[PDB]
Amino acid sequence: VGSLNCIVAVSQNMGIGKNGDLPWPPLRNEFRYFQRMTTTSSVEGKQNLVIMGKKTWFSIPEKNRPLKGRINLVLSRELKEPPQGAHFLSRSLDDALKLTEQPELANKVDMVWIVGGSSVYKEAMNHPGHLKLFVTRIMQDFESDTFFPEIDLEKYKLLPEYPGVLSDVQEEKGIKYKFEVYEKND
Ligand SMILES: NC(=O)C1=CN([C@@H]2O[C@H](COP(=O)(O)OP(=O)(O)OC[C@H]3O[C@@H](n4cnc5c(N)ncnc54)[C@H](OP(=O)(O)O)[C@@H]3O)[C@@H](O)[C@H]2O)C=CC1
Ligand SMILES: *[C][C@@]1(*)=C(*)(*)(*)(S[C@]2(*)=[C][C]=C(F)C(F)=C2(*)(*)F*)[S@@](*)(*)C2(*)(*)(*)=C1(*)(*)[C@](*)([N])=N(*)C(*)(*)([N]*)=[N@@]2(*)*
Repeated sequence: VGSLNCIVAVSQNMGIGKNGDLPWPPLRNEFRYFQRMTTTSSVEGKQNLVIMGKKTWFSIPEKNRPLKGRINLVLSRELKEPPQGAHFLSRSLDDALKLTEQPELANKVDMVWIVGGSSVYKEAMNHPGHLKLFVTRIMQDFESDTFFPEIDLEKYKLLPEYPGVLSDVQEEKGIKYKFEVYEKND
């Protein structure tokens, strides 16, 4: 198993969700970027694992579930089996990560991507180790009910560039946004 990474899109006021959807109208090229970065392996014959919470799973349009070409694992302590379409179910972040180190998965998984929501991100971000955050900055305020945890800039360094990631400002439907990558190692 290779890298651990978080990926999120976040408004200026730290917003990630509202009423079970995103705070902003759909940005196709943002979703396209998410799909590309999560799906692309850097190895041959291995797949990336995506780890998400239960509400994140059900916020994905059913036609896009499971996220194709990735191993989809959902976190929940209430569910007793993976949701229709999902692959694995785990009861904690330690267990999903322990689970990747099984003979079954260990030589099948390249990257592991945590794709939301707030509690999964907070635990990973505050756990010692090598972790990168792929953060799309949505360059305005949007009314939100679910937020991204604080990024401690003393530990996470914004990288000045990264392969396969545009640095420049983008715009779709009158909303400007920008792709960033952060890295810690502690
Ligand atoms: N802008 C973006 O990049 C993103 C946006 N979103 C949006 O954000 C909001 C969804 O986020 P949020 O409410 O934070 O929900 P989550 O996706 O984190 O789901 C929360 C549920 O997941 C289960 N859960 C979460 N963490 C764990 C864990 N570590 N171990 C076991 N179970 C866990 C619990 O379910 P149970 O109670 O069954 O134990 C909890 O009630 C939605 O609006 C969504 O559309 C989601 C991802 C990214
Ligand atoms: C979690 C998420 C988004 S929600 C979402 C993802 C995939 C999909 F096919 C959908 F239909 C959908 F609504 S969009 C997004 C993210 C994350 N975690 N990161 C980024 N950059 N973008």
